Amino acid sequence: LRDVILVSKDIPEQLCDALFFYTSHNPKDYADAFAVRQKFDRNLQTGKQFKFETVCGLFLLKGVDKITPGVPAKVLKATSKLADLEDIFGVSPFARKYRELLKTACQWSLTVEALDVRAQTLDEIFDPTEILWLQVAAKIHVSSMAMRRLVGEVTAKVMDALGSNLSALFQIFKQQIVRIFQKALAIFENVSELPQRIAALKMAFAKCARSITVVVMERTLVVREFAGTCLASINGAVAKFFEELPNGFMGAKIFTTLAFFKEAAVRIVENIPNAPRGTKGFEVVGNAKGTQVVVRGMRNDLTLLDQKADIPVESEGWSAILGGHLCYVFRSGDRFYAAPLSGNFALHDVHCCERVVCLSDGVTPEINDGLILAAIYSSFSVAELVAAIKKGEPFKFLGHKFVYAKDAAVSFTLAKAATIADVLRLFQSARVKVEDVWSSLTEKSFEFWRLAYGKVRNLEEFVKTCFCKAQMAIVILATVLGEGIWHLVSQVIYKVGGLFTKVVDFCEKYWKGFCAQLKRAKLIVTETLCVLKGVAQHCFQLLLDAIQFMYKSFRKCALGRIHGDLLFWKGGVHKIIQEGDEIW
Amino acid sequence: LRDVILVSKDIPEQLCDALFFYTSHNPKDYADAFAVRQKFDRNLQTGKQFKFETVCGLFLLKGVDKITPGVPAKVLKATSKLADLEDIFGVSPFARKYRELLKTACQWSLTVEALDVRAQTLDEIFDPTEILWLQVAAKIHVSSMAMRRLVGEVTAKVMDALGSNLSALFQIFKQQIVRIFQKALAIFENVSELPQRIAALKMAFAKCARSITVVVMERTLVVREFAGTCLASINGAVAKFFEELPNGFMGAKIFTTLAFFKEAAVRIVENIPNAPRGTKGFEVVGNAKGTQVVVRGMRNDLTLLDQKADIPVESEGWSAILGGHLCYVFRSGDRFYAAPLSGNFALHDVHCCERVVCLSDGVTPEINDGLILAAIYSSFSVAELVAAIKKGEPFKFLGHKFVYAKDAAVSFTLAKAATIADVLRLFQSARVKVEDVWSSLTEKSFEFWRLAYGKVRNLEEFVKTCFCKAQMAIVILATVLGEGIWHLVSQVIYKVGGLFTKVVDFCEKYWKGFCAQLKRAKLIVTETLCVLKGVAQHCFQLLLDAIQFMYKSFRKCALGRIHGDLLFWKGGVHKIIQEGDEIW
Repeated sequence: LRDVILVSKDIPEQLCDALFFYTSHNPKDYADAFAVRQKFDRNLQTGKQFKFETVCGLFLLKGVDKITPGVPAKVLKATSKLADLEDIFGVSPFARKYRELLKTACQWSLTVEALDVRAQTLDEIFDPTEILWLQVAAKIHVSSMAMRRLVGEVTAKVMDALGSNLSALFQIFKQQIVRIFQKALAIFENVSELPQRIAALKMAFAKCARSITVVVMERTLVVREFAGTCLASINGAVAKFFEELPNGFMGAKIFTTLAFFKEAAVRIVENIPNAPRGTKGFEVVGNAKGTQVVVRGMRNDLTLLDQKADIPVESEGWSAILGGHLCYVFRSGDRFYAAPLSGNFALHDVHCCERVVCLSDGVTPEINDGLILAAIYSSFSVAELVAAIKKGEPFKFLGHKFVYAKDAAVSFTLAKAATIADVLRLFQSARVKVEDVWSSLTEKSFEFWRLAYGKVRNLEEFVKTCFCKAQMAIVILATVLGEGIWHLVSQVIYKVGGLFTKVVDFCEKYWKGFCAQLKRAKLIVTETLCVLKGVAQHCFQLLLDAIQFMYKSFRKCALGRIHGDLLFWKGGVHKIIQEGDEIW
Repeated sequence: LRDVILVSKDIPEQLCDALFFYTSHNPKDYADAFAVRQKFDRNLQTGKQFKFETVCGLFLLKGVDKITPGVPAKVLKATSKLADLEDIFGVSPFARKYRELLKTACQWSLTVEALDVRAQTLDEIFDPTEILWLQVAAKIHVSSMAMRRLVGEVTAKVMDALGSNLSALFQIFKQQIVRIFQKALAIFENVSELPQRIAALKMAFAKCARSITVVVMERTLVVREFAGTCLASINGAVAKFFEELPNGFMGAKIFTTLAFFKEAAVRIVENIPNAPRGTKGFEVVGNAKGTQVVVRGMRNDLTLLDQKADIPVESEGWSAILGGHLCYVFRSGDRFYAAPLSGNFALHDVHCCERVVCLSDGVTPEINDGLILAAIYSSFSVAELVAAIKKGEPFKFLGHKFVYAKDAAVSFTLAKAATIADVLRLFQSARVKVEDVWSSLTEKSFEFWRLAYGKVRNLEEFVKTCFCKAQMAIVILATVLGEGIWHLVSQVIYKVGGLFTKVVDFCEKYWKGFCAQLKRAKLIVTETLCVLKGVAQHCFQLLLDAIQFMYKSFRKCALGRIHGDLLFWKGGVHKIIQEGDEIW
């Protein structure tokens, strides 16, 4: 039924507006008004005819660039006027108020004052829906004049989104906003680019049409809705003001009573409860990224370093007073780290921490061997650690700083009553075990030291406690017998009563050159004689005894007894192979 | 052509364990260990072939009910033991430790004490990997034993997840954890249901493998990971402790210093700073649901109401002291709401607010009409609105209470000096406009009052102001003349100097009866007299003149003169339509 009205691609901006202003669409905001109008714009320019719903009823429109004589229907083309269109459709109370505004376009477009006067009084003769339609119009003359109403509207939204905290920043924001909207809307300068700036400004207005949000990114306030648009230079200018601000605690920017971390603004609160008089805390304002955390208690064993660290903030941790500030501190990968705290909210500016331990009685034999144990577990160089212990200066090791002087206001001390286990407790972790591995001889005790010895192939030279010397002595004698001989002695050494006590007591006074001697030991075991041939001083009689009593079995015997392939004779235990020319 | 070992679908648990215990997979936690074992388990009941990586390197296993007699394959029948299992794969340093533990099942499984005693010392003999495999083992006797060390582990995690702040709640928690784990792991009571209790418990300890997380749901502490498992009764027990705590500000649950809202716990901080002495505020702790908000400033014009509302917290708003607490208030759908505030964080326990206005000189004529206008704008029934004013008692309109007395609690009064526009300022919203529509005659004035009159058909009766009275008399005349003949008079009324002031002044002294008489008016126009018959006195001569001046065009005074489609004869103005048995 309904008949298509033809319209020429190439109708002028004012005609297109006039045409469009017949629409009965009601816009909620700039963005949908903008969106609808460019849908309509696109429909005319693409071929097949669509529906227009107008205040005079539905119609149909066909974009027609190929205008040949052809048939005679309802047509439109650049030289048409409001009267032409009235013939097709009828009255539009809008379109008529429109090109009266068009007619008066030589009174109000005359100067900046005239233009603002028209903008501000546009509601006297227009209503909210039409003002948005004008603000989105194709005639630049008209669309750059009403868009002027929007500058203050956006300023108001930005002030609102900022908060009364932040109000001393209102003027810095309003100047930049005015400066950038002036350049964008300039009628009397940069005139060749006016159509570009107005097109760009429509998109910006679309992005800022329903809510404004202010956030902190890289220690500056950012208006999110401006980013990625021609308004972005507003952010840029504000960033320049923030970049010039002084630095402060944990790398924030400081402005009056506020501080700006990477992703959050905080208020600096003075004289906070439950702390030393003088202590400051933080109170996050506005929109702020970070982590809600659980606090397990206060600790004062940590010292805050200047280094920043890119570590995710753990959701569990402790509070601490660091540099006069209530802070969050936590543990991650065997290190201690600190972060700014606001109640239960941790910010992601993370700094390094260390734990300072005073060695009041120097590096004690117990301390020496537990540090070495901590190094072995953690794959830290034992030689490196030992070098640092010899200088007797301060040193850093696995998250701790060791110092000898009484204090630099720091308080965790080791002393002469330090257990090996006391020192291990400092570093106790997934890898660093506190379990006593030294004070008794057992097979897991043997197992630890045998593997350690694999890793640190001269660990005999660096173990200073008697217990650990005793264990390494046993390991060395297990590695000089070889496999097989050991396999057998294994089945007994852990059940020789008071053997370890034997080995400990001799390591206290005859340790020097001891291990060097063991390296030349060859076992030899006969009915009467059980000897470690080549070692004239040593502590394993008890073990040599139990060895030959266990040698009182399997008497198959040509030149002596025989476990399956080790025919122990008065030459020592031997199974051919080896050497180089058939030796005895 | 390689080991494709067979296994019988029924193989009792001890060997099923023993076989699987050849596994080479290192689990990172209980959830992994439980996963891998159950993967394996379901893989045999299939009857499909699959790879089983072990300490003895790669193998492949399948099985299916009653195995037939004779095949060249190694086969583990329903009654096969570890010996025949070492024919096949060989040596597992752990599977033997297992049968070692199984032998001793008579000594360590005798009492509660001996059971606990074997469970704390399983790491003497098994390693962390084997301990978890044991904790996931199929033989109940063993997994049930080994799971006992997990209770204390789960418990420490809960005390961590809780935090020092609620440490006075540790014992409640610990006690329900003990009570619920004892019943789950019980060996000597409820024996028939031990296989199920144990299976259910595995799922539980898989859900708490990893992290524990506390939260607040419905004003009580919840362990997330317990919910949906056999441990859930711990949550239920704790909820029961919470439902019996006193209620307190904005519907919270009070406990010592803290208040538990629906989804957040907070510390109650006393004597906050920017405040009247005695003012309290909140500080959220732990995991807390809510909304970061922007505060535009402090307001003291709101009263807090005692009634909870389920509406989204607006992200922009104000701060306010209600009930001696620092709170958040915000405007939504033309009403005011409050919410608990913690710094910048608003909780979702929204309460209703109102604004209390003292009508210090009663309902004045401007106040009467300003209220009526807001009503129309809001689609609030005028008749209902007008019944309340007549009662002269307090009443609730559009988020506002109106009272008449004077030092009642809060303070935003009206008085005889108040304009219509002062009253609209109170209700000012998207619908409620502060435009001056009454004080003079324009088309926009007329349009409003004509539409208003459409909706309120007797709005002539309720207006109290000379201005609004004058505005409605013109509406009445307009509607009694009709839409043509008014279509003509519309062209000059707005251009008759001084008319509205004459309508206002007349409505000031002769308003009684005037609209009723105006409603029976009939217009008459000839060169001699322009009149409205049946309205003796009236304020419209200066428009009767203007009508007669306009009566000067278009003449074929056939009966009498004509304009598009109408008459004006010596008897009235007419197009001849709706009436009975024709018309004179």
